[PDB]
Amino acid sequence: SGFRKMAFPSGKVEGCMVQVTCGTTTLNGLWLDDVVYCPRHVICTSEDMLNPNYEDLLIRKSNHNFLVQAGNVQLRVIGHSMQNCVLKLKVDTANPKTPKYKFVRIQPGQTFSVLACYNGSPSGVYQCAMRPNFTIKGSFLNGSCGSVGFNIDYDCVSFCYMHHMELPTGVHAGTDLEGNFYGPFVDRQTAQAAGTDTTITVNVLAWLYAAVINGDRWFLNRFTTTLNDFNLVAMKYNYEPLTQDHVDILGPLSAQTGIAVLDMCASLKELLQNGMNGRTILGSALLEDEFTPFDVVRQCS
Amino acid sequence: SGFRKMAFPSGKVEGCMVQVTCGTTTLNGLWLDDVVYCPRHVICTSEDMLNPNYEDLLIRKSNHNFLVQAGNVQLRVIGHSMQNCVLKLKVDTANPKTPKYKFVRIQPGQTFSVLACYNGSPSGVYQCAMRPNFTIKGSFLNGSCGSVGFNIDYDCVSFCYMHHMELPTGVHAGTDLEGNFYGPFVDRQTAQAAGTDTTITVNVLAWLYAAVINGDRWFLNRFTTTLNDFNLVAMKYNYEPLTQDHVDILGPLSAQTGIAVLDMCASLKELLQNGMNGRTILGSALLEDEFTPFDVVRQCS
Ligand SMILES: Cc1ccc(NC(=O)c2ccc(CN3CCNCC3)cc2)cc1Nc1nc(-c2cccnc2)cs1
Ligand SMILES: Cc1ccc(NC(=O)c2ccc(CN3CCNCC3)cc2)cc1Nc1nc(-c2cccnc2)cs1
Repeated sequence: SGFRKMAFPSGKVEGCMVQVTCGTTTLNGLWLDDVVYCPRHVICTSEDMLNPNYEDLLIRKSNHNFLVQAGNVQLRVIGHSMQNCVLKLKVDTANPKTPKYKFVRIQPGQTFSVLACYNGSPSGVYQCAMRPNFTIKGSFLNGSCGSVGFNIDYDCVSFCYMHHMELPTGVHAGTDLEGNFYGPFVDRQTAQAAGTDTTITVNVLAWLYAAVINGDRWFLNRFTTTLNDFNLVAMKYNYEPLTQDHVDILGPLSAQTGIAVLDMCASLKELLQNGMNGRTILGSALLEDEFTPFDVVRQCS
Repeated sequence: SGFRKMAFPSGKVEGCMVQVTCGTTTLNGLWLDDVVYCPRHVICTSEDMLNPNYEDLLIRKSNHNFLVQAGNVQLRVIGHSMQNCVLKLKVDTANPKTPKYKFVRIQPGQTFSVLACYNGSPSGVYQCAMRPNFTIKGSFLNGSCGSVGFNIDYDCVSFCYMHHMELPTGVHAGTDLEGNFYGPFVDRQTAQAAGTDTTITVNVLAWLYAAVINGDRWFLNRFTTTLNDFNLVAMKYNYEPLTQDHVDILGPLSAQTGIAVLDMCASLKELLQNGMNGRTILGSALLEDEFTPFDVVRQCS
């Protein structure tokens, strides 16, 4: 019983975190086999952030300009190349702790664990969702760039996020591990801002099922709605549309609790229209949308 | 910016988790140097849980009755002893991954990370507080016994919790790593139940400071209260009394924000008496009490 914001165990990623320094800029890199991945803005100078040309900046670098430190051992850089917004630093030593891994781009609405790192040293681990507007509501301070987000399936780490920047509202933007940004963001100084966000409906329903599995039932009712009628209400409250695929994905949770998806949707409609009347669900006074159906199944009975 | 339920990186603990099997019962153990620690109820049988005498049950065991598996390697048990409610299984191999460690009993109101494990395999990591009533609101399923809670200071793991049981309300009870229970709980079948709980006032204030550091200011006001007058309000809302030591511990956060502790207390009084009027603080619609002042400083600017 119980339900927590639960991250994947971070050890397999800890053994990959290194420190990358160029000039006076230090940030984190990810060391897999004989390659270190890090944000390309490590090669930026103070008089470069407006309109930097990264191709020029990298042409002017040599391998010896990159100082890479794995704990107490300096790694010798023997090649450097750019891939989109990340840098690939080839080193003369393959990481003996390289896990089985994949580079996998996630969808908005999906969740992942973040290993926050500073100076190549892991500091904390937490669970994040990719928002519909392609930002993440992370917890990051200066120096955290290069920290990664990941999921773990059996023994295999699927890296999905590398941290690059903080937007003016305090949310975070980054790339996949091929260097391609999530969302309409760039690694330079502009007026860029997070666009409008929405609530991830399928996740809210998943979390209401978690609540029922954990004995929170007060929001249940005898009503069922239609998918069309539910989605009219979702639009009004800035919720994403619910699709039949979503209904299908909630099938296992529906069967375990005996509550049809469209029955649970009638509960969500009432919560949206009436509020909670001073009650809580799984310890929250708001409808939580950063747990996927998979997250609920993995964690709950 | 941002503020998350952040756990310590779990790798140093992952390398200590093993599986302990006695008869048909499997649970988790903690392998440090040449000793494996696990809950003594692994030696219970179905016809024992009412009034078990653990001293008799252990006298009737041999080393070969304990099957200990570290990943894919079976460890040979060469000694067994009881210490309070844990078992110490001496094995013929010292764990090469033993971190620097301490066994440290925590106070109610303090926080720690939990590495939830099944069959000796780590499954997830989350952050917990020890409640004033000596329970924890964990996330645990059958098979999770022996999972541990810990903090990490520099390179040193301070183990503070081993999981033993789930109470009827779905909260969790366990021991320190010397086998001594937190709270008035026993490792046998009784009508035992969590006592009444309270809200951890100093942590709520710490979290209001986190909110101010992160730009949430709407709950601030021009008023200051006295410590005595605040505590009259705390009692009415089932909050713990605020002491001068608490005020002192909040000193750094008070200085960073420029908000006197007794000034922030006037905000908390108003939130308790009036509610939030549909607003949120750090993404929550309720006053969060599972972040210590240390947690806020560690995570925030
Ligand atoms: C997207 C991006 C582009 C370029 C840069 N780099 C710079 O602007 C930069 C780089 C170098 C310098 C020169 N030196 C200044 C003194 N320190 C050493 C470097 C000055 C400025 C940083 C970023 N990203 C950043 N992320 C953060 C950040 C803060 C908090 C949480 N998450 C990310 C701050 S700057
Ligand atoms: C405190 C305590 C005392 C004794 C026991 N053990 C038993 O009651 C027990 C032990 C052995 C057996 C016999 N066999 C039954 C079939 N499986 C193999 C064992 C039957 C019952 C367990 C516990 N603790 C438990 N924790 C949980 C639990 C569930 C969910 C989350 N966290 C803890 C379930 S039982």
